[PDB]
Amino acid sequence: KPKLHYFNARGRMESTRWLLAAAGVEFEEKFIKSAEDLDKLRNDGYLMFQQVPMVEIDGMKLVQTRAALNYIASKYNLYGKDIKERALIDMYIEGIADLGEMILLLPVCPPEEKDAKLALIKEKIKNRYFPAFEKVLKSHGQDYLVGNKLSRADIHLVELLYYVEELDSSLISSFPLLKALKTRISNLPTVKKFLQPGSPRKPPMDEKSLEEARKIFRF
Amino acid sequence: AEKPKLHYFNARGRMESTRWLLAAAGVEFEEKFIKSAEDLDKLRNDGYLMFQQVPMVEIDGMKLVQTRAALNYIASKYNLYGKDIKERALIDMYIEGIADLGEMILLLPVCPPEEKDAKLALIKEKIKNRYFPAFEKVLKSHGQDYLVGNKLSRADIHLVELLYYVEELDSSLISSFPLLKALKTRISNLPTVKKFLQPGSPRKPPMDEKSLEEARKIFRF
Ligand SMILES: CCCCCCSC[C@H](NC(=O)CC[C@H]([NH3+])C(=O)O)C(=O)NCC(=O)O
Ligand SMILES: CCCCCCSC[C@H](NC(=O)CC[C@H]([NH3+])C(=O)O)C(=O)NCC(=O)O
Repeated sequence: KPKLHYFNARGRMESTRWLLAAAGVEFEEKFIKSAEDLDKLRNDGYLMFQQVPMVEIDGMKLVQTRAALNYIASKYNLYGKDIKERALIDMYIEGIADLGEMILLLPVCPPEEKDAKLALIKEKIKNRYFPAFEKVLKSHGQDYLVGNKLSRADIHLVELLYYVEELDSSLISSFPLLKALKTRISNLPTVKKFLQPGSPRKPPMDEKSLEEARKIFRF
Repeated sequence: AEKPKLHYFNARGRMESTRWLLAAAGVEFEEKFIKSAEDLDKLRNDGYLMFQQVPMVEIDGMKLVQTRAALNYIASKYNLYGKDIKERALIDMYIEGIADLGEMILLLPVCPPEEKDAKLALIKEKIKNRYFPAFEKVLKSHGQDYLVGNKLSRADIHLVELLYYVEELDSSLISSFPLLKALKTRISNLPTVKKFLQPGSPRKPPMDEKSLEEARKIFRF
């Protein structure tokens, strides 16, 4: 089983949980609880840049979110059929990571900047990101973003649509193709299982979880 | 068919690593320099930019926005992305650390002036204690001239571009890392990289206040 090293929170590990579960791959997590837990990994030389996420997979200790995502994606045939398809995939999911990063760090945003940061995020969802991905689906009329077959791009976009719904459920309302994609992807047997109660899917970060973050990661 | 065409302002910014990679692969490219917010809006109105931003690289009939999307395509196309998926994973792990450090150094100029000195000091601490030792450890683990697969890869190129920027920041930082210095020298001596480092190539200067002001105006920040 791949083994995911992170704390018990979404943070930078959640896109990897979604991808493994989507690919039908059982994984184990080793939850970090304290700074001491983190220091153990560093001391044991598990972490190339002293940071998590780290995924143990196939005798590698893969730190850096994208390094394990790319490797999981190629291994399980979710990175398209050739390097041109991979280029479209990487362009789509990097815009996804961009929006994703804004939402991810919103909890950590200095309190006097939170209002403006939220407003910006909602503005970009509506005017920049959602229109870009609706354009894609409209262009080809197909069920999947790339190559008319399931890829990473679909899973990462659907994960983002959940986080967008938690922010403001109206934001997707003018984007019918994005809504239909969320439904279709959420009904694929693996994703459906991941979305059910009691899965390893993680909740939004609350105040307690955030305080655990500051103690583990020393910030 | 056609040369790749790089769409960016006339500065390092987020395009310089791609400039580095293409010239290392021995690939001739054209640049189209955005000079104004009006230039950028024409790209947008024209439909050239998926998320209304640059870098954009026109290659092999695609208009690739997102730095990593064109870099990954270029690395794979010219056999600078390892020989298999496990090599690509060591490569990606390495270059993402490079990218995290590169980002810190890139955005340095846009820091509030009362934050600048502590940020500079954090950056230099991370170089000495986090990043340089990690890459020195890699070279020493195998003793080979390249980071991955004993064959030139994009990881050597991105790392050595990054060595050049740390040298501009503080030339002593690298001084306790002999294998990194050796790498810089060997990679700089590859025919293609040597030509790129010579006067008059596409290689871009450090960004001055004048260029940052052009950035503020063009990208509206
Ligand atoms: C809601 C915020 C989520 C929790 C904190 C951020 S993730 C933990 C942090 N890890 C990273 O920043 C890794 C970044 C790296 N670019 C990646 O994508 O893996 C860390 O180990 N920090 C310890 C350190 O840098 O020393
Ligand atoms: C210290 C100053 C450094 C200047 C760097 C700005 S790069 C220009 C900026 N582009 C991006 O942020 C693209 C980010 C994307 N993640 C990528 O890697 O390509 C842009 O088009 N912005 C316009 C927009 O987002 O509307």
